[PDB]
Amino acid sequence: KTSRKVVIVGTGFVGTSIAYAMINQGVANELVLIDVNQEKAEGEALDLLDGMAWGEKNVSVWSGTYEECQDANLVILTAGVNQKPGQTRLDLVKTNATITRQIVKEVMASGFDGIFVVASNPVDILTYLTWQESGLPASRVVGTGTTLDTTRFRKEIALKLAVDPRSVHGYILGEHGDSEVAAWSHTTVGGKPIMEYVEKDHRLEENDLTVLADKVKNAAYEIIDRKKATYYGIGMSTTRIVKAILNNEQAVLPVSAYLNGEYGEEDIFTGVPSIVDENGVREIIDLSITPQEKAMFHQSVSELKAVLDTVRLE
Amino acid sequence: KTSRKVVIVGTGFVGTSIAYAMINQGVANELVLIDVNQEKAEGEALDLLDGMAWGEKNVSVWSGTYEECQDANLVILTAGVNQKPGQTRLDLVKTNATITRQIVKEVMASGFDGIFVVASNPVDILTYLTWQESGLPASRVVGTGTTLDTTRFRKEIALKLAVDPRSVHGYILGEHGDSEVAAWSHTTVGGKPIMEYVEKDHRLEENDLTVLADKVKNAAYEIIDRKKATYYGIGMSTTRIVKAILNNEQAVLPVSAYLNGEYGEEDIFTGVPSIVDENGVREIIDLSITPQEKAMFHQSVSELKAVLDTVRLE
Amino acid sequence: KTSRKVVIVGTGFVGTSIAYAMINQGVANELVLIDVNQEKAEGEALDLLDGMAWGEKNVSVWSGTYEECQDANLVILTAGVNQKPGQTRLDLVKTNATITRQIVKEVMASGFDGIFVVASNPVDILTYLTWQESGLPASRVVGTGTTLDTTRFRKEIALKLAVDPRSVHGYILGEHGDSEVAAWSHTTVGGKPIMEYVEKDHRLEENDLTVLADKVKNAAYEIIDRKKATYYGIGMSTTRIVKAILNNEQAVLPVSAYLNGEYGEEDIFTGVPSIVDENGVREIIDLSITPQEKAMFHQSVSELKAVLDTVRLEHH
Amino acid sequence: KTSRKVVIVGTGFVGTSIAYAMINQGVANELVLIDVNQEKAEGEALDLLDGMAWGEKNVSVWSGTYEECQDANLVILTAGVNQKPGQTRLDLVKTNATITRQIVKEVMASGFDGIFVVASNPVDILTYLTWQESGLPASRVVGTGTTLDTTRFRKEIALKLAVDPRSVHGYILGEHGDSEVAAWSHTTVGGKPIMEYVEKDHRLEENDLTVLADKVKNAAYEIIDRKKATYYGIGMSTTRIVKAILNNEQAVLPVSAYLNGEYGEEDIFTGVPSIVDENGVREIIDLSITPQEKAMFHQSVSELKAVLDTVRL
Ligand SMILES: NC(=O)c1ccc[n+]([C@@H]2O[C@H](COP(=O)([O-])OP(=O)(O)OC[C@H]3O[C@@H](n4cnc5c(N)ncnc54)[C@H](O)[C@@H]3O)[C@@H](O)[C@H]2O)c1
Ligand SMILES: NC(=O)c1ccc[n+]([C@@H]2O[C@H](COP(=O)([O-])OP(=O)(O)OC[C@H]3O[C@@H](n4cnc5c(N)ncnc54)[C@H](O)[C@@H]3O)[C@@H](O)[C@H]2O)c1
Ligand SMILES: NC(=O)c1ccc[n+]([C@@H]2O[C@H](COP(=O)([O-])OP(=O)(O)OC[C@H]3O[C@@H](n4cnc5c(N)ncnc54)[C@H](O)[C@@H]3O)[C@@H](O)[C@H]2O)c1
Ligand SMILES: NC(=O)c1ccc[n+]([C@@H]2O[C@H](COP(=O)([O-])OP(=O)(O)OC[C@H]3O[C@@H](n4cnc5c(N)ncnc54)[C@H](O)[C@@H]3O)[C@@H](O)[C@H]2O)c1
Ligand SMILES: O=P(O)(O)OC[C@H]1O[C@](O)(COP(=O)(O)O)[C@@H](O)[C@@H]1O
Ligand SMILES: O=P(O)(O)OC[C@H]1O[C@](O)(COP(=O)(O)O)[C@@H](O)[C@@H]1O
Repeated sequence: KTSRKVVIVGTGFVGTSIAYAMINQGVANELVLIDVNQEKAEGEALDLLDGMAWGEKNVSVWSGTYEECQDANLVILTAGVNQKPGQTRLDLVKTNATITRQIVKEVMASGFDGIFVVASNPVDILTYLTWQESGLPASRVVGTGTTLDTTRFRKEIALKLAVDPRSVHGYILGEHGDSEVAAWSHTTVGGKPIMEYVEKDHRLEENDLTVLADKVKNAAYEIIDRKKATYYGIGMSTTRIVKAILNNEQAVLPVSAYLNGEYGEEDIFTGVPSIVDENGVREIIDLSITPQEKAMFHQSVSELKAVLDTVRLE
Repeated sequence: KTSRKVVIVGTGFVGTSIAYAMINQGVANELVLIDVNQEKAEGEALDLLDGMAWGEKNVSVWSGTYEECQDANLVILTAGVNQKPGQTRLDLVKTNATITRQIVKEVMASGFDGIFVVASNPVDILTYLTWQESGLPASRVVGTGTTLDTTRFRKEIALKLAVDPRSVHGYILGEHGDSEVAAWSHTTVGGKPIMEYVEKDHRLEENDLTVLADKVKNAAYEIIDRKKATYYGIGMSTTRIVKAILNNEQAVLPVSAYLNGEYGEEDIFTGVPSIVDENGVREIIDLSITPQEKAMFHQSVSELKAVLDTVRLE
Repeated sequence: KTSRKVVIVGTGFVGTSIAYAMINQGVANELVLIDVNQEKAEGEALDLLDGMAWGEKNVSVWSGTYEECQDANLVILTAGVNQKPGQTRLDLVKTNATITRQIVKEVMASGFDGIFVVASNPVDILTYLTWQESGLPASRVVGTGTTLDTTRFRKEIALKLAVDPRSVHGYILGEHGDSEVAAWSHTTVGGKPIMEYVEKDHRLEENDLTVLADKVKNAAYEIIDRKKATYYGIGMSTTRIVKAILNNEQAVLPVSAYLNGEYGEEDIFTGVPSIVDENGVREIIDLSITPQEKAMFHQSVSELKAVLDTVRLEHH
Repeated sequence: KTSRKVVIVGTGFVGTSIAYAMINQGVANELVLIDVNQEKAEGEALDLLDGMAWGEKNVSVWSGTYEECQDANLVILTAGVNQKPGQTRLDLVKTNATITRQIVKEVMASGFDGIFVVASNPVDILTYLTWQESGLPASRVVGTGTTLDTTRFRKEIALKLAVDPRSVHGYILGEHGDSEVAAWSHTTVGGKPIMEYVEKDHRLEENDLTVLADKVKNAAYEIIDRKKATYYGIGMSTTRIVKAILNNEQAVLPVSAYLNGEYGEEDIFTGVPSIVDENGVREIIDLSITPQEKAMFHQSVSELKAVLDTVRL
């Protein structure tokens, strides 16, 4: 059986946007949608499958139970809940941590033995929990890490220099948030590193690097303020990841990888460039970032760890 | 200037789903988003452009004014209001008509000299008003017609026979509704006419054809019932039309075409197999459908004419 | 493992054209090239893999031994020899029959448990021998049948009507050659039967149908006369077949399928619309063609068996 | 008219491979094939169009005369000859130069007012001649430059590191040959510079970079040694360039761009990372390469000028 089967848990804005991006790109052969709200999951499957005759790939789409994970190649997790009046932000994390653990159990219980792709927030945390609960090797639990932040980073640079975003090569490291690292020292465009555009070409200036960096950090806020939520950007990032896994591409993507000394941190999943293939994450690419960039990464991972301890299971 | 520029007026579920489908399939090089709610339009443009680095094509996306329609290749109309508890189904058509008319006036005033793709409902009626208001040749105003019902029709057959939806060839003719015609006499799979499957192989029973036809007729209700609305099917159908035009494909699509005697009807836009190229609709394929199928088609157009008469400009 | 690996045996115009079509379409993830001419196979793999950085997919391409077939999903056969003076046109069929047969032996020896796609001519004949030698279910030995004739057929109709080839839906049935059947009774465009175009639309006339059917039958001669050989057309047909199998599309293609009564014939592989999936050919779609089209089909199959009996192995 | 028309002059292994790549990748809507041997051009048009029903896109393909260039968006030149017995390499260049100059004149005489993509070797030399003859802005004459050497350069690295070739980001600069520069200083994988792999991770040794550079420098010979000629690699490289122009991508490709100070050279077309859009080459990206690399680059551009001045108009 060469048929590729992907299960998407959670049929909200994110799950359905991922599914649609996958169908239009023709990435998988079978998409199973799972959601506590069975009617919603069915309504989505119906709608997503309607236009297939006009598509470039013949993808099967249907709503189902966890039994379907038994022979799935990979399971994408996006299921979660909203902020409820009467609960703190941490309360919410423990809630999504509980939900993610419940799902991970049902999935494993079906005899699933593929690869996990964690997209629900907070990704780094839930990725770590999925790892513990699943009992699977770290490399087979892939979080979305900083793929969205990285694509936004490239978008901003492309807009500034008027170049194809696919021609920008740089990354956003760490955990998504105020402490994410915009690794300018390791960002290039056509072979020319950003700091060369600055120092030697004088095409950009330090201030620009700061402005661009902030835009990435504030991207979710600007979007959420205008359309209530963000999901298209993440839909494409997740599909990119699934693509690299299913096609054993051995491509580099800044996903959530289990660190074991790289960047000077260990025992946590965070966003860093990594080689992705059919077995998950093969290895991390340890960039020799500047002391300022690394101190910012350390800080980023520190905050990550604080929260992780507040929910982590022994 | 080979860059293909498409403008999408209306940034709701339909317009953004068409945009997303286009981006992921890699159709068009420039997508301009326009909406009376300008903030929503920007939120969508920001979110839609965010993942372009992870895409298979470089598409520029941004929110703008009607002045962008000047050098645009084609404008997709999706704007309009939706049935509210406090109004009539005819009041709705009247409002959407007014909205579409005003929009077409702005577009034309921009200097736009391309092709119109009408996706907002009621499509056939609105397609007609866009034609009347633009002053353009009927072939330059292409409505989605029955592309959605047709891909739904093919889906149902695909599930029934366990074949590829794209390996099914037949159409839903006329106006979408309990009036639409399921052209069974001209539907084949792998060269075999449906009626051949019925009157020789006997794999299908007459009742099955009635059931499948009805599922196509209730598809939207089945979906709206579960997810408040439908948009993924139309996003793919519209993208298919846009792809055929931009690439001068000369392919057959059941879009809203101006009948001029075909099927025994005239002075009306409705869903029928048509050849689509870079100049819009070149011609209509006039299927020698059974007297029963034609009776239904006539009833579908009569209903269409009735409502239209209460809105026609002149 | 989700990595799709395909082996192409024989790196001539056809085999390399298929490889190039696959790379540019991004059909498989691993592409192994095998040829008796060791050096040629490597040279090809080198040139083919060279441009992968500018490709839309990351395909691994390399030349190897039949060992690679152990874990391959599909093995495409395109190996054979040309006409040798003093040799009969039938002697050649026997020669290629023993060549593909020997190859199938090597492949099965490696542990291969995938699907075969036979492209070397005569396709229906070699498909049969691969089935016999391989000892695999008929459904897992897929010959290109009339996919090439069918695509040419659609091209001619598309040219004549100024329509997208992908918008033409008809088939060429039987064995490629002087007896192939232009199944005009079951050919449509926009849902309209060609006969409706003729009889009711007066868009086409019976004479056109004859001229077009001959253009299909004489296509190879026409091209060979200008560029010595044909390979792009078949390259694209084989890739389509490959695409449908790996993706379990359940698509209809006129591949070489084992008949068991369909069309009134049995016990031979021949070109007919069939449902293709990840397990090869699932079932045949038996078209109720006219008696004239069926008489010609029967004729086509009869000549197929005549030659088949002069090379067929004793048992499967 | 949104239909994109491409004319390919020369229907040999290169021209036909490019057309096949474009068809399968679904680039362009009309492919016109022109060749002095009008029967061969017809035979290829027939064989190429034959499998369209099975394609991902609907591409029209036909053989024609230069009149087809009038409303063409892009014209690709692959026409040329190969060596013979006692024919100097300068003889080959001189004739392919006369052939290319004739062709361009025919194309321009047709009313053509689009972009030229020069894939016939010596590309840099012929690109310059095409530029001189046409009278079109230097930016509307795009040669394949080092796109092929660059994709080979990425392949070797990819093989060496076991990563996706599309994840490697480095370039070969100058003119193809023993003069070509393997700019290691500005090559990265996953954002990590090659020299970081050497100097810090130690995963790569100085020597390693030499072998690779040479595997790339000798790539052609190695292929011509086993299959008589090369075309699949150039077929894809050219399709990439064509796709970047037609879709106004603003992508960076090491095409043949008119230097005008960059890298310290001027009045010459050579391979350097440039930004490509619907108007051709918009600008060159002047990498700050190491003195060695720039010396090697200078060497390369110097040899090019020598030979150019012989057939230069
Ligand atoms: N990483 C990023 O860049 C990024 C960007 C945007 C959103 N997100 C995350 O995406 C997540 C999904 O929310 P959304 O935006 O898709 O809208 P959403 O909140 O409606 O999606 C949640 C869905 O999960 C389902 N669900 C909840 N609990 C369940 C359970 N126990 N089992 C099965 N299904 C259950 C709900 O019914 C709901 O449909 C959010 O938590 C958000 O933080 C991440
Ligand atoms: N043809 C089909 O098969 C099909 C299927 C489903 C829906 N539709 C139609 O497509 C249309 C899309 O709307 P929707 O479904 O996304 O609901 P929606 O509320 O999500 O989108 C409606 C958008 O139209 C915009 N709009 C309203 N008036 C406007 C004006 N005067 N100028 C500019 N923009 C304006 C609104 O701001 C809103 O964002 C609807 O009218 C719907 O009935 C068609
Ligand atoms: N079914 C169709 O529609 C269709 C159309 C065109 C061509 N074809 C067939 O495709 C086949 C391709 O042959 P070609 O055109 O590439 O000629 P070719 O000489 O270019 O390729 C033949 C290759 O087979 C290899 N070979 C021969 N014997 C071998 C063996 N025992 N093991 C491994 N390799 C060996 C040779 O080294 C040679 O490179 C032809 O036989 C032709 O009849 C089929
Ligand atoms: N850039 C690269 O990667 C690369 C690779 C190999 C060869 N080349 C060089 O570029 C050219 C590529 O052609 P090829 O390798 O396919 O060899 P080829 O013989 O297969 O193709 C050459 C074609 O040019 C045509 N031609 C010759 N003179 C012409 C004229 N006056 N008008 C129109 N057409 C004409 C011939 O008919 C022939 O079909 C060769 O001259 C070769 O030296 C470049
Ligand atoms: O810009 P280059 O170096 O020529 O390589 C282009 C490649 O860059 C990419 O954007 C990937 O770059 P990254 O490895 O940084 O993610 C691909 O989409 C594309 O194939
Ligand atoms: O022309 P239709 O009926 O709209 O369907 C178009 C389909 O026809 C195809 O060309 C397949 O035709 P066939 O089933 O006859 O082989 C597909 O490429 C495409 O999805």
